[PDB]
Amino acid sequence: MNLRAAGPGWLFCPADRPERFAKAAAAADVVILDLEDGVAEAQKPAARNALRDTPLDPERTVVRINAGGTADQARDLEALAGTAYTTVMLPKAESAAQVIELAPRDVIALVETARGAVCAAEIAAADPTVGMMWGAEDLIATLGGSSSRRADGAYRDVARHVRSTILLAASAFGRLALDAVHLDILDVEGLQEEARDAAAVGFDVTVCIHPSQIPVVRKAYRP
Amino acid sequence: MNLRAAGPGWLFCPADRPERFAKAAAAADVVILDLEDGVAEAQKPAARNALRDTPLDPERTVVRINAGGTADQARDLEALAGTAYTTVMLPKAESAAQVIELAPRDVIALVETARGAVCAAEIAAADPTVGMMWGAEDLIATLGGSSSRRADGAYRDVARHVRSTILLAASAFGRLALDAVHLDILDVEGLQEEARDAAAVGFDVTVCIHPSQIPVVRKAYRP
Amino acid sequence: MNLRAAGPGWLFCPADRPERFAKAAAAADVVILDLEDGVAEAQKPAARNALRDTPLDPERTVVRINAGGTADQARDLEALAGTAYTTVMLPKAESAAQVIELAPRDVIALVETARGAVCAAEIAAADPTVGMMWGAEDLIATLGGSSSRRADGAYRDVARHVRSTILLAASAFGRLALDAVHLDILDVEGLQEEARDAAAVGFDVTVCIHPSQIPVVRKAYRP
Ligand SMILES: O=C([O-])CC(=O)C(=O)O
Ligand SMILES: O=C([O-])CC(=O)C(=O)O
Ligand SMILES: O=C([O-])CC(=O)C(=O)O
Ligand SMILES: [Mg+2]
Ligand SMILES: [Mg+2]
Ligand SMILES: [Mg+2]
Repeated sequence: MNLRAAGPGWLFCPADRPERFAKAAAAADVVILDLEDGVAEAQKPAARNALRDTPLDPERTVVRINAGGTADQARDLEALAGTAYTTVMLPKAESAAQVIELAPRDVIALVETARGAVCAAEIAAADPTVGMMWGAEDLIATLGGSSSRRADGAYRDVARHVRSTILLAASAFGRLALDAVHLDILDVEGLQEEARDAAAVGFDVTVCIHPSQIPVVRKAYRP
Repeated sequence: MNLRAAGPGWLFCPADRPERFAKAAAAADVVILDLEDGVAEAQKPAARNALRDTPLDPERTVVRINAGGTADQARDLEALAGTAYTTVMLPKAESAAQVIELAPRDVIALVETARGAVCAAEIAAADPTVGMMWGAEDLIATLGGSSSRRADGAYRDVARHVRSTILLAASAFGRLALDAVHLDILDVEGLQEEARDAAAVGFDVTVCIHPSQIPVVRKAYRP
Repeated sequence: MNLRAAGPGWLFCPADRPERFAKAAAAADVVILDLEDGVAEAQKPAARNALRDTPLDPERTVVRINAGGTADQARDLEALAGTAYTTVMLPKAESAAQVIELAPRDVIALVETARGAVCAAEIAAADPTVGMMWGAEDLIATLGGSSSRRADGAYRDVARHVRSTILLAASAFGRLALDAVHLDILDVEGLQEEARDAAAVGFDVTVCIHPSQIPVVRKAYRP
């Protein structure tokens, strides 16, 4: 695997919508096929079938599976066996052990809980790890909070603290660093500012949830 | 103990002023009877006697004892034996061991030194721990600094870093998270902003030093 | 050694320019003779000779050597043997072991990489350590970034996170804390603000790269 060779534009795409796969792969540098919150709890088995019969370039495609310890992740690995994918994205990554149990595939840990932020280095250190990502939304939620950004749009302090935390963790161990998804899709000004900053700080990628986000991300990382 | 069931409004009240106990308990969700810097070094033995003959609901009352390794903390535990209190707040909490030696009572660790911030997770992990709190004032002081806030009123960076640090530590281990006391009592605008933010970020409590602070705190955590 | 007794004004001075040594020592509280990036890769052997025949007060002088594991650091220690200097500054300090191998001399660790920030406490804990310093420029560079400050001049978040990280690390272990060099020499307003803040937060020193920077630093730490 050499996802570092790919551009900075990564895009999420629900695994239950195989019709969009082709467009997504063509629009992004890397496509993250989602089996998690991007697919209804009743559409998962469908998304798993589509993940099989509708193949995508394993060179530029990662599969986001479900959280460690769940039944859905178990079903995800079973469905992943019938594909040529080697890299998985683990949500709510909270320990090296959750990463290790995914060996021998490559794992991008998505830190989005307090325990994960606290064990960020341990997670980035694990052998299977090839990338570190963070998410503000589940972070604030699992914290018992209700807002990741303040009035002025800027992320709250805890989220900023974590962003810097996973950047250092990922870097300290030669892992790829992925910046958080800009949830307000129509807010391209905001995305541009975060992406520019992410480029300037060392992040290698900024994940997008909408194809319209890719060109702004690719431009912010231009130079 | 179930202090989580109590409201977000916690209030400090010097143990040498038993006359105010009743008013305090009635005004706050939880009352922190203080045996530390809230009582003159010569009024401590008095505060200890008042802690005995003037009982308060052990369900909504915690006792802040003195720092680990001191003679005063020793005298505090002895005086605490003659009461129905189970939860203590430990100032200058700098290690799991300082928490552990307070077993079998429940402990809320108050991180307010560099060593404590550095060992925040170790402290939150300890078995006796049921809550994590932070304080900017002793933090800057023990750091050799002289100001916790900058011109614009906002906390300096080191303090903000620590605030986020104890929030993640406390949360990662299912502990209660208490935000720092707003020292400028008449500045309700400032308190409102910090409390709102604390509510939004996951803090479960914002400690107050004055009864007039409680209603603003309770409102900020409204929704 | 008692560098804490010295003023807050520390100044870098290339070891290949022995003519300036005298002026530098007279202008600063402590002089950091540089054998690293402050001297051309071809002028190093010259700087090493000048470090020998042109002595400076070992009480107020530290020598910045080259990174652990390099040939240049090896040549630096050999040249350092013929001098009365006891304290060295280690760039790209990334572990306790890199510090330990410099025993028995005193070491000021300069954290300026992700691994170093991640192991900040381990480094500050090492026996040889007497000081902790940080640098934004190599930090962003080694991170794969390209800018340590944002449009408004303020340091980017990752750099601010690290600054606070080495302050707590150094303090938690009774080490001296040195704030980052203000690269824009003619920007005295900016330096004044950072130095004032550093004074207020607990930093004991603010390193300068130009003699004109010392008086502003000394004034910011006045009170
Ligand atoms: O589902 C999404 O689109 C994004 C998501 O879960 C996350 O960032 O954690
Ligand atoms: O004494 C007080 O009122 C508050 C205090 O010590 C602290 O926050 O650490
Ligand atoms: O060379 C200089 O002048 C400053 C430097 O390397 C650093 O701060 O790391
Ligand atoms: Mg998520
Ligand atoms: Mg205190
Ligand atoms: Mg450098």
